[PDB]
Amino acid sequence: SVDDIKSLRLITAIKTPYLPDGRFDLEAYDALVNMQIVDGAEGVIVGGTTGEGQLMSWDEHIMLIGHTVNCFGGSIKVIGNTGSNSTREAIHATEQGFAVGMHAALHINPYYGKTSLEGLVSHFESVLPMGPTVIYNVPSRTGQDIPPGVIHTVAQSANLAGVKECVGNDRIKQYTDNRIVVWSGNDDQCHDAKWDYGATGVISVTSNLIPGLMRQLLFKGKNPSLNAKIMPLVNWLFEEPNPIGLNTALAQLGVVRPVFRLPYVPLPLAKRVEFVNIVKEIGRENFVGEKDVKVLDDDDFILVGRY
Amino acid sequence: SVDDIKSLRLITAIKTPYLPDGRFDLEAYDALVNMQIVDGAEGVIVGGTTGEGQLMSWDEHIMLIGHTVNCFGGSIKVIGNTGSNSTREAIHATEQGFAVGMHAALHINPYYGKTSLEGLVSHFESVLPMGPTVIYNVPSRTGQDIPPGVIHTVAQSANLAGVKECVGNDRIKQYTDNRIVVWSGNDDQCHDAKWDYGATGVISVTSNLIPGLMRQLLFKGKNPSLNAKIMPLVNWLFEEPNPIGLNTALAQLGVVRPVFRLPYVPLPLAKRVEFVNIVKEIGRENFVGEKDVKVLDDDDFILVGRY
Amino acid sequence: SVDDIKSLRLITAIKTPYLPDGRFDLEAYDALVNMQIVDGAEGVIVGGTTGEGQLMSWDEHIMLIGHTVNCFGGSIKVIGNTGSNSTREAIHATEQGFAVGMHAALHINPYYGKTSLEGLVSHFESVLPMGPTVIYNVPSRTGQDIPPGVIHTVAQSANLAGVKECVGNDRIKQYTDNRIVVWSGNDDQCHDAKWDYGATGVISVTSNLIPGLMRQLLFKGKNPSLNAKIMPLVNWLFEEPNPIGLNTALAQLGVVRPVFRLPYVPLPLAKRVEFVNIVKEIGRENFVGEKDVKVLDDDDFILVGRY
Amino acid sequence: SVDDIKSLRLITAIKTPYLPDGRFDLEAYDALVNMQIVDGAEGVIVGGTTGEGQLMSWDEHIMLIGHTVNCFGGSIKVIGNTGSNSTREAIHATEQGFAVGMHAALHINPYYGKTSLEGLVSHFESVLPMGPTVIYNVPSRTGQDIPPGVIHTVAQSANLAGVKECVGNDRIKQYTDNRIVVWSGNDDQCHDAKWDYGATGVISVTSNLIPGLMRQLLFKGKNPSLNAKIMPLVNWLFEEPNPIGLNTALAQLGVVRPVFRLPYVPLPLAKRVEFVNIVKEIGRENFVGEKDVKVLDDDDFILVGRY
Ligand SMILES: [Br-]
Ligand SMILES: [Br-]
Ligand SMILES: [Br-]
Ligand SMILES: [Br-]
Ligand SMILES: [Br-]
Ligand SMILES: [Br-]
Ligand SMILES: [Br-]
Ligand SMILES: [Br-]
Ligand SMILES: [Cl-]
Ligand SMILES: [Cl-]
Ligand SMILES: [Cl-]
Ligand SMILES: [Cl-]
Ligand SMILES: [Cl-]
Repeated sequence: SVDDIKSLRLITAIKTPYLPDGRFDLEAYDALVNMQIVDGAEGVIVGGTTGEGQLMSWDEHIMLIGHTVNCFGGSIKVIGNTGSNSTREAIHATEQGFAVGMHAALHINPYYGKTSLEGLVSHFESVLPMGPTVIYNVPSRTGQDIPPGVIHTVAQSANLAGVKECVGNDRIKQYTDNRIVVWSGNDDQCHDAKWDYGATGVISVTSNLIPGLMRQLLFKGKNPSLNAKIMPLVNWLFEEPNPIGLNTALAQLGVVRPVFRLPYVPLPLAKRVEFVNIVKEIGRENFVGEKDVKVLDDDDFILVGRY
Repeated sequence: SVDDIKSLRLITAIKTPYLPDGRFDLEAYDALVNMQIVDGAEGVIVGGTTGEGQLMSWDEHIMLIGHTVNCFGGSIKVIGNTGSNSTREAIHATEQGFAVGMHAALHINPYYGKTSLEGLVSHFESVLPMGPTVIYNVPSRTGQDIPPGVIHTVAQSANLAGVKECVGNDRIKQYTDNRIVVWSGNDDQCHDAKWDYGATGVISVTSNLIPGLMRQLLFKGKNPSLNAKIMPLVNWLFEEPNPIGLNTALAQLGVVRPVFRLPYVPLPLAKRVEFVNIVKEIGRENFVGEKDVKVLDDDDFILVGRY
Repeated sequence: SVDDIKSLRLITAIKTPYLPDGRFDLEAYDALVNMQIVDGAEGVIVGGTTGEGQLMSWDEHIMLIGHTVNCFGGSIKVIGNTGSNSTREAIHATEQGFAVGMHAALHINPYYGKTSLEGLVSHFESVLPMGPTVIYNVPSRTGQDIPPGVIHTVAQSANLAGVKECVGNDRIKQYTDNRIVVWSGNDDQCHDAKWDYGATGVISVTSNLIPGLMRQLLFKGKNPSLNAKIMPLVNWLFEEPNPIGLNTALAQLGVVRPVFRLPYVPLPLAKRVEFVNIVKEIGRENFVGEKDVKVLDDDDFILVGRY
Repeated sequence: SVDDIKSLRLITAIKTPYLPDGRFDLEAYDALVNMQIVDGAEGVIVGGTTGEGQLMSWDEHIMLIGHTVNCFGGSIKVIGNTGSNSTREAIHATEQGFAVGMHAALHINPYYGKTSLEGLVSHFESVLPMGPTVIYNVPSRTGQDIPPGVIHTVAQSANLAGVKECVGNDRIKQYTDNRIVVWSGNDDQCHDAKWDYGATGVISVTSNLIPGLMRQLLFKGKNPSLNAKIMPLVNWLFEEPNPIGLNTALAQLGVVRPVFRLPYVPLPLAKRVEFVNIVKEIGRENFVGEKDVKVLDDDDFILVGRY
């Protein structure tokens, strides 16, 4: 149901952990989703940008979606990132994603191979009939800012749940004033988006590391001292493009193996020493996992190009 | 060999024509490549941005690369667009592309799922050893500008042929002053890139339509009036994201079927009328094909989502 | 659990129904699985020989498996047919199959590209660790009778549930006397198999049509007259290779569309007239669906090659 | 043309060699094909049963086809095994194969998921329009003997080059007496097929090892003692299902790496010792490669399940 999605506040763009040979680490993955559920995350994006969907083959991706529904579908909402810059792929991945039982679809606009505003309408209308859909706007990554007019055109579909919006709180307000549910895509803006700009919540990267704190941040009420306290973490996580920092942090925490699928590559030593201090400053207990945080040696990391 | 690639002036990023069901129209494609050859185009990019590589499955792409080499490899240089935002795909497509006898690879930086500068080097160094390589910078599309420092780092490989640069002529000059071969990726800039900024040539969209005229611009010396003559065609070609304009124009010229793979959608009626006038002004004899240019009506066009 | 699969008695090799363009018709499929549940079937093979697994791409197949698990997993055992003549495919299909929550895998011996008995052991040991496994012997189709020595060798794995045996009741006896669970894969034999030869049950084609009668046959005691009654149906079902008859019969009953993926093709008119009389003799009320059975015209059937 | 294929007398079903990680070893492959050309083989089957087409993903397969055409097409006829038990795959693989320039297609009848005789005609008629076709009958592997009637039905197409026939010389004679070109697919029968039953040639496994000797058997009249001389090699090659013996023999000769894709596993030590004697008796100079034949130890062999 659409309204079940519209009412979600904390959705995690869950990271996809790997085995040393590059394959998904499903044991680690399950542990990750369990810690999300425990600390009150209400949804997960499967193979989003943070989940490195762009580096998956489709059978892996659909497997991971079906897996998450199968294991956790009764505790958390499952949102498959089945979007693509290719309409054919979007169509195919969306209908199969829904068939294995995902609750909603995340659809970005075609990136790289940008299309016209007419083309966008055609693209979204190809997948909107399939079920609850969250449209995903991230111009910094795609090359194209989806204008409000396009969002209003396709909002005629009952199946539009809302927008994962990344251009900023000004855009969110443009939408939330006009009866369109929005989740902030930026962790450094999402407190204000929720409390001041009418966002329903966040689709979050940082909730991978501190789900409990991100829950407190969105559920209880305004709280700038909590927002300020997590900000040094948030900044560290985005000095290089996401999910490079997240990947690096989760491995320092022991919850995932220090394995990267290329083109991503871990943060250097100096940055890794820094994270240890950010953890110490915020308190290890707020971070996922139980293991003492490590700095890790350069030689600990495994980069995979062929898998 | 790298020097054979370094000397090419006119490279056409060839359009990929479709059958009504959405499969490749090899009959129309073959005729397109021959018309490139007749008018002195020196190389082709297979499945580039213009060629809609982004919408192809890999079997189809490798097929088209091998087809092009088999039928035309003796008369024209074949450069497979085997780049990707995924290193695994880039590695895999590039070695398979070379195995079927392509002459060079075009490699963009990872788009959408952007990586760090360190990751860029890792990405590029995974494929440079395989053969002659052209690195492709188009930050409008990718969201990441490849810094000259990165280009200079990877230029330690003897397999770097040069750069398809899209940021502008001033960037081109930064490279050409420093021993780096550059092809302009901007038709509205390529005349001046060649004569004022040290560029070796162009990797062209517009040459799909007027290959003879583009050749003249790079081969004969500064010609401000020929350059001014093509400008209205170029401006038309890029009013919407390439290859929408090109796809539309080739259908109007009757050299391809009016079949579009989504998310692309033809230019509207008014622009199509405009194109008939543009052809008139420049002269029909300068455009590919023999058939009278048509406006085409809306319902002539076939939009393919499932293929 | 392995013991759970071992205690299954009535398992249906469910047919895979299609839409006019050759894609899976999930609406029809869901209704077929429900009718199996209502008349007591305890498990289903998904994409078996009868389910035309041979004609699926793996994305489609894992989708179907995950769909069946998601919709029916709590009411019925889902056995994914993840075997292949390629160990790589078998490995990959099986692990993905279990990850989306299938209860067991069906594993044939490599067919067409036959391997040595040693190769057979290597192949089965590649997949047995992954979960509960039914080994499928059908030398009339594979070209290779799996010898009991091989079965006894691989039976060292705690994950071997049993054998889907197609050679005959005397083979079955060899196994059941020696503590190996067996399901007959021959409908014309399965009654004797279960009552006289120790078979735990059947993996059935005919239950697709008359699940209630197949249940009665296997559950309520030795019944020579009931067995004799179904035999005209069973014989008709296998005049041409299965599932040609079943596909035809289900269309005639109106429970699936008259759509065939090639290389399969429907039974001719005279045979379809014959099916109407078999239905009248057994009684329409014993067959899946509510609609009057039809002969159907030759022109009703759609044959799909490209999908 | 079709006639160009019909006059071919010695065709090799070339082995596909692998690198330690399971990928194609194009360097070894190129040496194998070169050796075939040197000793007068006039065509190759690419990815046949002997070439382990059944273990290949389609992209590496079309790659290998396109590679063989690009590198050797001027010197040898390239026949892609694009046949399948799935008509969709057969259609798809065949046209893509011809697109990259293969000279003919090898087409088997659907194995394992066997179809009706009407089904077979449908299946073959989907691919016969694409290019010169060789129909492949080997019921010991398919479970279905293609009857003469089906061949005569499909022979109405001018694109039927002929039949690769494995059932025996008597079958060959029913065809050759009725204007249909045949290649024997049995090395132990091919001498007599040619000289006594009107076969045009062989499509050979054994020519992978001793191409010159096979040439002599087929181009130089009856020679029962040359024929008897090769027979112990042929018997050794087929004691376990082909290509297990050939893969083993080629490793021993050092012209390929001792690498197997599962389910295939090498012949045991005793047979390897036996091969060394077979080589001594026939004479090393007749076999491919210059290196001294080795026994090889169990330890040397690499079995790949995941690639
Ligand atoms: Br590790
Ligand atoms: Br462009
Ligand atoms: Br058309
Ligand atoms: Br009962
Ligand atoms: Br229908
Ligand atoms: Br009735
Ligand atoms: Br080796
Ligand atoms: Br020797
Ligand atoms: Cl953004
Ligand atoms: Cl600049
Ligand atoms: Cl059997
Ligand atoms: Cl027996
Ligand atoms: Cl045979």
